[PDB]
Amino acid sequence: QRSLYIPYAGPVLLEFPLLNKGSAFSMEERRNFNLLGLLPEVVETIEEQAERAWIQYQGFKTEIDKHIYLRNIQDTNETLFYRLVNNHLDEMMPVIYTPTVGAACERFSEIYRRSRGVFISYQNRHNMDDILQNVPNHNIKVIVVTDGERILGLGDQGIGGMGIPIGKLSLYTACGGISPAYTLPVVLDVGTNNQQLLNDPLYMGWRNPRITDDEYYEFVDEFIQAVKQRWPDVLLQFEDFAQKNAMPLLNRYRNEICSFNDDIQGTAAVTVGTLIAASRAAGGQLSEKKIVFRGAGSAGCGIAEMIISQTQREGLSEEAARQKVFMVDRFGLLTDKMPNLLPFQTKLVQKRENLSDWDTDSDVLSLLDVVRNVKPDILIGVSGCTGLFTEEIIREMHKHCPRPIVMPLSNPTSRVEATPQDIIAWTEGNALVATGSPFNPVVWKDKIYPIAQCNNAFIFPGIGLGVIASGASRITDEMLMSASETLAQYSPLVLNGEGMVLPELKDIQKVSRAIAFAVGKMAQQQGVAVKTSAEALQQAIDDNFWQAEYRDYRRTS
Repeated sequence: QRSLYIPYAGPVLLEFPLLNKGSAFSMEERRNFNLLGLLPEVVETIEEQAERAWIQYQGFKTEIDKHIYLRNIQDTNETLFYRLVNNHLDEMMPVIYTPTVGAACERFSEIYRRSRGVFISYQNRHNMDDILQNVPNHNIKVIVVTDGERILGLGDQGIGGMGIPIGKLSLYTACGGISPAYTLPVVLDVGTNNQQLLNDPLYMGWRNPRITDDEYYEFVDEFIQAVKQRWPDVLLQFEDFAQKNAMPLLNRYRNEICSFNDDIQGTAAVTVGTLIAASRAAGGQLSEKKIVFRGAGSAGCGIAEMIISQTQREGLSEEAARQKVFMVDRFGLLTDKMPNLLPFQTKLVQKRENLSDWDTDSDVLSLLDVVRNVKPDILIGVSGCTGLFTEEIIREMHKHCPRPIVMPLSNPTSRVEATPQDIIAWTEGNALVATGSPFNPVVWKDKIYPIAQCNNAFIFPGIGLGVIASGASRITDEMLMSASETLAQYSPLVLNGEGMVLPELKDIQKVSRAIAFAVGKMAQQQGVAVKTSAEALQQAIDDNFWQAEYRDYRRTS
């Protein structure tokens, strides 16, 4: 790798976190960049720096303190921060990101030390070009943007949303190899309806309720246009917007700028990937299985739609695929004759003629009565109501299905329709379990059963690395499906015949690189990236994969 040419020197250099090498600056670099005497004499390696940093990390006693310490290192030496993270991925990922980052966002205005990222408030709405011009990076390739309205089970956190993009981009870098020189976290501050923040004397954001719908969509459009002018090929990822906004924005912009929404699209993809692999481990394939959803909101229907696309890819007709899926809201079941259904749920309603077979009747047909009459292979929970997967509901399902697949996906752990410990009991260790939130490996009869988590970090970093390596101009449904299918190929339970359904975090870089290949190939096949040989695309993936090592520096004027 060639030298990097850099204008900064002296204490400015030591204080520029992307470029600072601290004690690893060589003797020659210390001479050329006017650093002699500003540092202790010792020249150390990054691995020696990361080892001191790990010793420091271990002296902190709470999660939030570990989080602050990691952000402090990130703000001192970015390469060192990534080296340390790579050495302790399992321990730190939950400190960098969910669930600890949520606490950080709640308390943003109290724990604030310094600024990272770009803040675009309503008052700045006519100067977004000037703001983007203030970013010093020569090139930006991935932006994560939030308005902070819906943070992971905490609601509206106003400008404190910033911690989400920052954490998310650290995962792009650590998991997908996107260089931290090419990422940019952005918060849109259009107000907050959290009255406790509006009333917090320490609040650092715009002290105003959220702007109106018309005001909002004009403001976001100025933002999208400003981002396009400066970085036309950027990948823009939307994160933690309100449900009323998340889908419309995705539809409006997914063909105008290369973009996706991880909460909608990434969550569907990792879940479908898990379902593919689970079904193969239970014997057979997802197209064979019958499926009931508890939770028929926008999120449940979006995941259902992707399962249906996938089972079509496995051999079924659309009619057949949709017939194998049953969606349950508060009331018993979505069917024909149900009044006042919004367009997306209509697509999934059951027709009563197919239900002439059923033993019960009613306007309202309970979940226990749906489970009874379908006899599913897969039960999925997305509603968020606790205990709904009652012992009777589980046994009735195990009463016909030998190797049940059950997935309480509801977040956080408090809102799960059943715990892993419960359902593994109620199925005598026959069930396959994957969760939305992390659980510890379950103990049962001296036997240990690890519980896989449908973590989005299995999907988005590969997506980003694929986009950038192929130069893809948009992110198609088919590119997302290729990510799900590729992820399933790395299932340890299927590969070795034993383990979790999803792969271990030790392998997340390997998975991301494979996903990137598939996503890139799909893009080229669909005509949203230039065609190249498979060997060339692989080489691009390798050339774009940043690892935590220092570059050599040369000084310019």
